[PDB]
Amino acid sequence: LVPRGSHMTIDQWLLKNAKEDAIAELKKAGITSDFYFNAINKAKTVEEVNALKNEILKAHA
Repeated sequence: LVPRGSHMTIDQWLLKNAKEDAIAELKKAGITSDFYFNAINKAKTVEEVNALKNEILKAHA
């Protein structure tokens, strides 16, 4: 888990953890694109992170 700073709501913390987990999954699949990682980092909901991640994996499969 990304640990949670005092600066950070639970909601923000869960979103940051989803982003990190998605990027880790992309890396496991051989994606090395910062452009794609940045898109995940700009996402505003966990579902957007999931959808970005899933589409990249599908495109790369």
